[PDB]
Amino acid sequence: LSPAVQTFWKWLQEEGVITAKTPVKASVVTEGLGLVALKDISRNDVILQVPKRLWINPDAVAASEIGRVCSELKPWLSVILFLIRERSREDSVWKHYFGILPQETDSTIYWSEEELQELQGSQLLKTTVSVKEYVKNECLKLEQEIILPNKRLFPDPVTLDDFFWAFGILRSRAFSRLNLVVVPMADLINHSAGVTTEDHAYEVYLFSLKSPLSVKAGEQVYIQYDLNKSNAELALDYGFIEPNENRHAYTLTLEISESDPFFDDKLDVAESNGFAQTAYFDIFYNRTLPPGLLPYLRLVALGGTDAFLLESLFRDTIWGHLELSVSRDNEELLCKAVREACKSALAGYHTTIEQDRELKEGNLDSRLAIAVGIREGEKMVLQQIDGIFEQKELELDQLEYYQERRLKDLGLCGENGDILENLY
Ligand SMILES: C[S@@+](CC[C@H](N)C(=O)[O-])C[C@H]1O[C@@H](n2cnc3c(N)ncnc32)[C@H](O)[C@@H]1O
Repeated sequence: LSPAVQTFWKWLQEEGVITAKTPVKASVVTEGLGLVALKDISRNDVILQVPKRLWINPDAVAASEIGRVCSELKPWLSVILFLIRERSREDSVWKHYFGILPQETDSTIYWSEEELQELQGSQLLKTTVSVKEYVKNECLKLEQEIILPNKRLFPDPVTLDDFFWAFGILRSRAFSRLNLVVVPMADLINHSAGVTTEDHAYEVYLFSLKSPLSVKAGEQVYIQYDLNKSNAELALDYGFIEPNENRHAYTLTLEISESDPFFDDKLDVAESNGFAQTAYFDIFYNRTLPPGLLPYLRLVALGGTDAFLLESLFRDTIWGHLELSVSRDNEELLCKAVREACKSALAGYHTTIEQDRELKEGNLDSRLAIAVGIREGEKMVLQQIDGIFEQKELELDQLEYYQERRLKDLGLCGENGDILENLY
């Protein structure tokens, strides 16, 4: 199989973790290293368990030499350091484990500059940059506020690579369904679209991993890393994406600009209804628009004419009105805004959707494959969004705005009330 692997398997045997009782062995798979069943495994059948003596979470670090200095650092920042540190120490408990970890994955955080060019204009790139940058800054501070000031605790130098490595290890290996825990044995299980349950991680302590599917002997055991992540999200978190178009999403960022002459009132309406000065709306392919997006768009586009809706008089129905549409100029404005944003965004890519689809038809490198897939999907969402609002522009007169809704109760054709009035 492999040196480090064979050595790693041994290490788990003597640690009492794995035994000749476990129905699975390590194997080289297209997804790297994975867990191949040694015998017909059944649904919900536990395949392996690990002693909390082997975790690597905010509970292992704090109980370590650097626990004191990291006591004030965010949980992840704390674990990254612990990971890097334990990596160096040629005696650490995670010696053989670290020997197995990949130097890299296909997460966009490791992509070269050429590789990233393949994501030109893509939201995924904007996001990966932000995340890389932010992690960078955050990690430098830890070098000058904890790494250097404590040269006793952090011997060997800590390169920016070491950071991204550890950060990567967190994003693609840590289990969040329980925090951030790392489990040497259950770190090898891979992801599959075949698993549609997402009920595997569980501890009795002891981390117990149960196979959500019946895997016949020889086959690989899988799990569902997350039924809710977009492809953009899997691309950055792990090094892969799915062909499932239902994973393509594009998030829109709305906000009530402070320069808005009705900023104070608008923000008041937004917060009274669960929305901040800045709100993010994730838009998934083939899914209906997220609730609140339209009403918020209408709020953003409001305008002097319909500003009367911001008066204390409607501070109990204003949101309902926002949901039912304000006025034609309001709707026309917001549609114009969204449509221009889509066109502008779409124009930011360096390939046409046809080109991407043709590319997908050949053999693509894992990273190029991710870029192509991601960018095509984003374009599908950008175009679907734009299509939705294009239609809306056409139906711009089918909506019954505020003024109309207000007169839908005049009772012009009632009784000859004057008769009754002249009766006193
Ligand atoms: C939790 S680790 C899995 C263990 C990994 N296979 C190894 O060799 O150690 C997750 C990483 O494995 C790979 N992986 C897992 N599921 C995959 C899939 N369905 N397709 C491609 N790569 C996958 C990715 O690089 C991902 O970031």
